[PDB]
Amino acid sequence: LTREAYHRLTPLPHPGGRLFIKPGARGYRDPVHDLLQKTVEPFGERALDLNPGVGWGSLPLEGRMAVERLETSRAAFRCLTASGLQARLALPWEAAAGAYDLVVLALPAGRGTAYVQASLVAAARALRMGGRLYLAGDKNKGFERYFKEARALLGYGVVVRREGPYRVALLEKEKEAPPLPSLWRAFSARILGAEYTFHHLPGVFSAGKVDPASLLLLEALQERLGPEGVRGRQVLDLGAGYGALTLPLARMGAEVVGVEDDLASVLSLQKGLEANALKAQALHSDVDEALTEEARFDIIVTNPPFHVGGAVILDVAQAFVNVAAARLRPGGVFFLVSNPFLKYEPLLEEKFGAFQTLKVAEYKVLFAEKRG
Ligand SMILES: C[S@@+](CC[C@H](N)C(=O)[O-])C[C@H]1O[C@@H](n2cnc3c(N)ncnc32)[C@H](O)[C@@H]1O
Repeated sequence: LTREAYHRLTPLPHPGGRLFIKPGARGYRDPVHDLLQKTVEPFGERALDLNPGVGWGSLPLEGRMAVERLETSRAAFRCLTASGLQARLALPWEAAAGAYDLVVLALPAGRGTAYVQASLVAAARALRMGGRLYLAGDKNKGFERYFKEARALLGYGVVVRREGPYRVALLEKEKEAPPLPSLWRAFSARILGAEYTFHHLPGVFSAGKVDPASLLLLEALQERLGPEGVRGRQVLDLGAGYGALTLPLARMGAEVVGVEDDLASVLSLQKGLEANALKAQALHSDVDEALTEEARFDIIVTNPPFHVGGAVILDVAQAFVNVAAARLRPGGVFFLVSNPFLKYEPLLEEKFGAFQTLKVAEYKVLFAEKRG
């Protein structure tokens, strides 16, 4: 994929309408959301979708009742917006208590247990007494555990649809919901001789510790540019997360712009910056979507998303590289770290013309310079 291709929103047909989708946006051709779309039906007047994606799972409700959609992914939010579907940039747990009759929730299993449980409690709290919840999942990805946990929270609940390993359950709130568990976490770490206290919400990458790959990148960057090498320089951190790379670079004096697609991660970065008396731009953005057309940088760094145990570079990761090459000023430098299995070398060679390997250990740190 090219740049325009990655950022393009494409409308796909369905009976009675169209729905916009794009690379990097979850929700389409997803068995769980698909089963939901075949199962959900109206109940009451106010519905809430706590894991919208492109909005296919709860689409049957559109036009038949009021539907609120709390979306955390910017890529997905762009699609919902283009589709004309009511949606808010919001975390699942920001949902108003007891203000809904129906909640639709495709289990966000990929985000981890904490995120899932926060979403389950948010659903229980969002519903009025007697409210209904459609919970969908994969038996191979925790459905049974979470369904049982949802029953414990609400009371009544039974499976109402099955397809292969995919399931949809319907539950009713018969008991008062518990308060929201504390969701903020914080941990201290020493990076390149300095101390930092990172703060993060559920679902962030590498929760509770600085990822070894991120550390490797920073060590390689300092070795190549020096401890003052980024002072006063404009830096773009692709997929900033809670700031493993962002905070140290800001502390080193760089003018950093972090772009992150996940809202929970964006808020984590913002709290971290504040807590460490550091300043940087923490943008909620689908890759470089939030930037001006003219924005350019002196240094770009990234620890791109990846599939555990996979050997294929993800669409978003490829876009990170393409954007890096396009956003760097001539003479500017790009640092990328990844597991040994990913074939980034030919990609960098193609996009930059040449590249270098700065480190080869548990992870490999690749480097490239922008040619004018
Ligand atoms: C492997 S993590 C690393 C995060 C952080 N830089 C670190 O080193 O700990 C990759 C980051 O890319 C973010 N991401 C995924 N898709 C994205 C997208 N389309 N645009 C921007 N960021 C994205 C993920 O949410 C995650 O925060």
